Amino acid sequence: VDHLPIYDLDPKLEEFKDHFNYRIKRYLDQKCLIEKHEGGLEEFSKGYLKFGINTVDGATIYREWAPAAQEAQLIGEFNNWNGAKHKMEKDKFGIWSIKISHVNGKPAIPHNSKVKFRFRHGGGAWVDRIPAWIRYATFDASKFGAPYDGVHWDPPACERYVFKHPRPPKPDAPRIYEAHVGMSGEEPEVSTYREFADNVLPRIRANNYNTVQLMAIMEHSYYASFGYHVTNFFAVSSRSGTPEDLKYLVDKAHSLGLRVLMDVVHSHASNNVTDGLNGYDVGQNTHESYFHTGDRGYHKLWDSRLFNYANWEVLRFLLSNLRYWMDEFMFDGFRFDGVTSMLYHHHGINKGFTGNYKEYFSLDTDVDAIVYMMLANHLMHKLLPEATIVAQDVSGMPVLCRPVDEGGVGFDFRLAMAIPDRWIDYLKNKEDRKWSMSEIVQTLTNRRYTEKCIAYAESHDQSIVGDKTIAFLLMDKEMYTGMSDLQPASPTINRGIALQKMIHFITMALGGDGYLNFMGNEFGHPEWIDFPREGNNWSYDKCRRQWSLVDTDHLRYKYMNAFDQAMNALEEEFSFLSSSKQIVSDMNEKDKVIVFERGDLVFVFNFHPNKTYKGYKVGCDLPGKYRVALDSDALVFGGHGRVGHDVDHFTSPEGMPGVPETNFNNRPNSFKVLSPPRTCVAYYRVDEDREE
Ligand SMILES: OC[C@H]1O[C@H](O[C@H]2[C@H](O)[C@@H](O)[C@@H](O[C@H]3[C@H](O)[C@@H](O)[C@@H](O[C@H]4[C@H](O)[C@@H](O)[C@@H](O[C@H]5[C@H](O)[C@@H](O)[C@@H](O)O[C@@H]5CO)O[C@@H]4CO)O[C@@H]3CO)O[C@@H]2CO)[C@H](O)[C@@H](O)[C@@H]1O
Ligand SMILES: OC[C@H]1O[C@@H](O)[C@H](O)[C@@H](O)[C@@H]1O
Ligand SMILES: OC[C@H]1O[C@@H](O)[C@H](O)[C@@H](O)[C@@H]1O
Repeated sequence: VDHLPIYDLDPKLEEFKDHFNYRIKRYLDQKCLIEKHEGGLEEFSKGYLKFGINTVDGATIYREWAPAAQEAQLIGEFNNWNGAKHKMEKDKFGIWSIKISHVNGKPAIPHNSKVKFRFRHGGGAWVDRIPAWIRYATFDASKFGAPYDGVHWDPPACERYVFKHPRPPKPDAPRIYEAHVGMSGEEPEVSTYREFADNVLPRIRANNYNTVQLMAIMEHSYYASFGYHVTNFFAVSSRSGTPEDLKYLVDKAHSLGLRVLMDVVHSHASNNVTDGLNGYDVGQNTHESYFHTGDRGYHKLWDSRLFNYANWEVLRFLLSNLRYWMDEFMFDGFRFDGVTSMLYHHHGINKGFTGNYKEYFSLDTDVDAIVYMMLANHLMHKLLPEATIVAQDVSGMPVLCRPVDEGGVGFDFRLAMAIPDRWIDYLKNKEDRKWSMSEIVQTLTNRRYTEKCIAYAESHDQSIVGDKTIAFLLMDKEMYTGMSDLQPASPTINRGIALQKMIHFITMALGGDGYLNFMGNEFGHPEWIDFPREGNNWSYDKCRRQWSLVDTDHLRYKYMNAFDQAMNALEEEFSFLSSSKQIVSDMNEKDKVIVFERGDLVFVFNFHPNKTYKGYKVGCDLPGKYRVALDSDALVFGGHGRVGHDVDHFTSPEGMPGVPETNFNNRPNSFKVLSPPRTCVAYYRVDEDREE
């Protein structure tokens, strides 16, 4: 009776038909109910025009869901923090409301003034909270541990940002520049949305990225959380600027041809009771709360309150949050962070995913959370058909990244989160000689090909666990004095620069259907990321980006950046990230050489410390004439210039089409190359005919 298009793609799935039937029934029932009673998902997600503070027909309306409160008032600067004349009334659903008429022809609550939701739980003292739907919240940055104020953000026309540029088209493959605004300046301080837009966005575009993953936008009280512990879900993080400054940022990005994705954190809320959503739990039943209660509401998770995703008002909140970011700020999509935590009641904490599908589909699978994400993905692709929604999920759950209507969760891409640990282990523990070519290839190629992933050698992940950059692992403190272009570099610096290029490149080429690079790592930025904390004396010295290093001409950082720039350009030209054509023809363990085919390019990697292989035979698909497409040993990338960019490499027949016995490394043709130690070279077939 029931068959799902996902079963066609992966046979092992139908073994869990009972689990999927329930999941789909739950999703369809909830959608059906939203459609009948709320006008469908698109209309249901317009919640921010109804909750929080909105201006209508010459009046101001403020709504706040708080079923547990018995009395409620709006307090603020506008009424001198006395709500005796701004008492709200409760409807049958525990939604509090008030209509405040304009005073002197102008809105009763001035733009940029402070407000709080005032309520009492049971005959005692008033409790004052920042509205759940507030759009801006500020704090005195001079004071340590300073509480936030809810700010009514409703600029006059002359101070409302006006979008001047359209959204770029969906790229064939995302080349993502992962970024954090506060730490994006060279100065030891919290940097701004405007500085980022004006000084960093052009760097991103000059490097041929097509997407920015913008982290730490949703308001968070704890700077060192990297945005992961959200307090005010509708508020643009105020330490870096206003909501209008962020609108300027997204628009500037679009003008450079860059798509912008935002980090969406719906896996939890901060447990910060004085500033955030968690202040709305006063001990009621979960049905009248954002969150589960008892163990279910936290599971011993640090700084975390867990959503009851089955709650109607919780769905309205989160789904509207998504529309808010897309509509108001022109984002081109999102990354849902903490998806591993949402998918399972054990949040995958000490798991442990060997590949037994029972680990994915059992009573531990969170249906409430999955239904939410399906509704979210259906919504988002309807609001913006060209949207890209990335899941951050370490578990690698099947059909996470298949269309909702096929029976999947609806995400476009997963992150290949296992990749960096390979390079990290190798760089810490295994001598160059002991590096396995097959083990590298396995890490990169072991993925699901029915779904798309974004590959990266390193990101903000490794930073939050306190790991060192690939560059510093390679070169350490030598980088501070050994990066001069004026004098020849030491063997170990030469070594690091080459491997940095090779690691990034093979990860891009073999790693997946998209690429990601964290701010600074494109040019092998030294040191590491460390937020101001008591243990570093509140120093910003490692909470910044040293742009000077890549900008100064007498240093060698430029060479890694130029290579990163060219690596991305190569992908723009040849489109190999969007190609299913992937063939690893040679994994030479003795010589330390990897050879593979991705798209129309032939890649040769020599990880050997010293040996130059001359006349190295490499398999290829089409016969003809081959030239250097991209070569890491080029002088422009700080190489030795040993490989010739103009030299022809003609092909030899090797058996016949489709007969694996006669073929060379399973390939129907072959050609020869020069391969110096620690180089990576891609090759393309010169088009003949063409001209002439
Ligand atoms: O069908 C007749 C009905 O139609 C209209 O109601 C519809 C609403 O307009 C529509 O929004 C939707 O209702 C949602 C509701 O918006 C949402 O808030 C949620 O309601 C929850 C509350 O969130 C929750 O706090 C709790 O509320 C009460 C509880 O009912 C009561 O038992 C007691 O304990 O106090 C609590 C707090 O004060 O539970 C409710 C109900 O689960 O979910 C609703 C959907 O179930 O759909 C409505 C139906 O179409 C009209 O507005 C209404 O006047 C008509 O009677
Ligand atoms: O919540 C209860 C449901 O959980 C799902 O994970 C299971 O697949 C169903 O069999 C079960 O009825
Ligand atoms: O509890 C809310 C508090 O907000 C603060 O900004 C004010 O100093 C107090 O007047 C008020 O009591």
